Amino acid sequence: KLKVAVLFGGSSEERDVSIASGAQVIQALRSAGHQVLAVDTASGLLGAEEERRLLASKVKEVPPDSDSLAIIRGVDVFFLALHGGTGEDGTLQALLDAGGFAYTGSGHLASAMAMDKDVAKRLFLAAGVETASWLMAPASEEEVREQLGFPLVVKPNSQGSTVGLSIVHSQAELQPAIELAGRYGDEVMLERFVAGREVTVGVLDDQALPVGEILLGGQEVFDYEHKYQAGAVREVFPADLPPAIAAEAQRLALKVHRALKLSGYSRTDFRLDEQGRLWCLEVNTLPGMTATSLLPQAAAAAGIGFAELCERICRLGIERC
Amino acid sequence: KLKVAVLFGGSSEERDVSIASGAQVIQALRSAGHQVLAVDTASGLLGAEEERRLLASKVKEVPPDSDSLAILSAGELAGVDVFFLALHGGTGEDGTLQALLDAGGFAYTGSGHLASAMAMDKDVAKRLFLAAGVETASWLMAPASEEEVREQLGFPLVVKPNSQGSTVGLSIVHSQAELQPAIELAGRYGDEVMLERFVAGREVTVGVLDDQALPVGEILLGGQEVFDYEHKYQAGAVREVFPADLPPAIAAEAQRLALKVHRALKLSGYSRTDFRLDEQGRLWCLEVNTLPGMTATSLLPQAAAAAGIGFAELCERICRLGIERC
Ligand SMILES: Nc1ncnc2c1ncn2[C@@H]1O[C@H](COP(=O)(O)OP(=O)(O)OP(=O)(O)O)[C@@H](O)[C@H]1O
Ligand SMILES: Nc1ncnc2c1ncn2[C@@H]1O[C@H](COP(=O)(O)OP(=O)(O)OP(=O)(O)O)[C@@H](O)[C@H]1O
Ligand SMILES: [Mg+2]
Ligand SMILES: [Mg+2]
Ligand SMILES: [Mg+2]
Ligand SMILES: [Mg+2]
Repeated sequence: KLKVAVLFGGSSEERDVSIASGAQVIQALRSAGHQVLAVDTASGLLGAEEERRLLASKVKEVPPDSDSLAIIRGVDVFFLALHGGTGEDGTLQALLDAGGFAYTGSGHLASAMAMDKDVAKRLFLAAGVETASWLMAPASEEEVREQLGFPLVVKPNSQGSTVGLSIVHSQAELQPAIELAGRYGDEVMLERFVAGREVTVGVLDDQALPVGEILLGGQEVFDYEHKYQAGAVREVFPADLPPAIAAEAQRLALKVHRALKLSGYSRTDFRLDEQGRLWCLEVNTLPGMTATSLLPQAAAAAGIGFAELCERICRLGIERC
Repeated sequence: KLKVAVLFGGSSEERDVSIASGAQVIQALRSAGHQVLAVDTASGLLGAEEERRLLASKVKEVPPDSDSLAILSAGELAGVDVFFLALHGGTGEDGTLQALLDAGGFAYTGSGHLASAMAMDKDVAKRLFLAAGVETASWLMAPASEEEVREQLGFPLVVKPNSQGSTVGLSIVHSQAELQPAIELAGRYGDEVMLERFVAGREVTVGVLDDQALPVGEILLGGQEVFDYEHKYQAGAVREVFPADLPPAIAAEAQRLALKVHRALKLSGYSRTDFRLDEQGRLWCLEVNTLPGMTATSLLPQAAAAAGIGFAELCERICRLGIERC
């Protein structure tokens, strides 16, 4: 049995998602007989009552934002149940490196690269993984019409949970979308919109897990509400895909994981067009672990229960560090 | 005037180079009237006496041995406007220290966490070079089989650590039998090892200061295959010519490519990009350095001087670019 500190919370716009991931991981690791310290990185160690309260606090319909978030802003292994910001972009990983601490997920370079959607997409192309055309703001509206056209997606280069993201259907929607994305980070991506199906591939310990599909119905994007509200969307693992397409999504996800030098586990997101082509959006080094999240379902479809998933992640981190 | 803490020394194999860079920066910023604190990151804050002692230490012909290397906000540092990072290699240059400073809310010089980590990873940097339209020699990462090496790289080839500086750990391999000993050597100096095609020809370098290229420099190697630790840091060991005696279109192309590299890796403040110019006139980008040497024999200060920028002014400008970024 291990002594695990589960770090969660943080000060990114994914703080509420992180609280929920942390609460599931804490409960699972305790159920497997480990000693677990619950650490909200915004405040410190929690006692049993505060910790029972956080296990009951479900993600809300909008992310923490504006003034509310501004106000907030012997262990064998640190389980990083953070998402976004310094917890995911390599900053915390470097700090733990410097202190000689073992932790879960990817190292500091890998985490920084995966968080920079632009850089990651250059690396996807270098690894033979197809990805949609993109520009970084500022781009003249002339350059946008010339290279991407509409519809397109505007998104922060380094968010999660669909924070700051808009579909832009015409020139008049473009500036407001860029302004919105710029409230959530310093770089902003404009990316060709890929119509089609929403697919995702988890990786654990350099093996692909069963592909999952998110059934969006009429929605163009998979948004914060549908990601985290129980029952909001049907998510199917293994996805109802032709075997060759599912195999190709798994092959591509492992190529991405290796190209970015990731460790432990990851989750890669794709859009699948009606012509059968997969377009890689991004990869996540600290994917969500909430009760609605995608990676636990991929693991369960592989025959890996949630406590075992958490334990295996811990051991992979110890082995790496 | 600024209050600057110059961080130097460290624990990488480039420690002696960093002591010399830090001594240069300290004296230059003092000439310009700033208040300068000298911090050896391996020990702590230095006094006037040990400044003279430690800082006068000269780079030797060989780097420190493994055994010797294995051997902020506090008091005086209150009110520091910027940390001038006079470190080279290791955690000082690979993004680790930059992330620590980010977490503490401190301003510092050079590039940020991601940019520094990428530029240090020679492999990743070269993938980005190609993505930006910057030519770079073919490479494999160890292990590579005899067939892979023979088919894709050929001999001679270069073996080097993926993340060193100062030509530490690097060998020219002339035949298959030399390959394993070179990989083992490079693996004493980091975790990944690159096998890169050898580019015969001339040795060229381009400094960048805040999104402008500086005059190109050439290092005249004589018969030597590579520019090594001894010849980098012993005064007058090689001639270094700024501006280089190159056809102007070749020098202009080297500057264009260096700026593309600097922008592609999201660097800030300054950098120095190294190229080999092959015998057919084509430039091959080796790497970019986010914390290039600043010693009295170093390349970046000479490129700045050729641009009309004295060393104290260069150091001040770097401080202000770091403060602006942070
Ligand atoms: N180019 C695109 N084409 C179509 N849909 C897109 C595109 N980019 C993003 N989306 C939609 O927006 C959602 C979020 O985008 P993306 O995965 O890039 O960002 P994220 O906020 O980092 O996601 P996560 O919550 O997985 O961290 C996607 O799941 C998809 O529904
Ligand atoms: N592929 C190559 N072909 C020819 N010479 C090479 C090649 N790679 C490296 N060299 C030689 O080795 C030297 C050091 O290589 P490189 O610049 O890649 O490493 P470094 O140790 O990071 O250097 P620096 O001291 O600039 O940090 C070069 O200046 C060059 O003389
Ligand atoms: Mg994401
Ligand atoms: Mg996603
Ligand atoms: Mg170098
Ligand atoms: Mg070099």
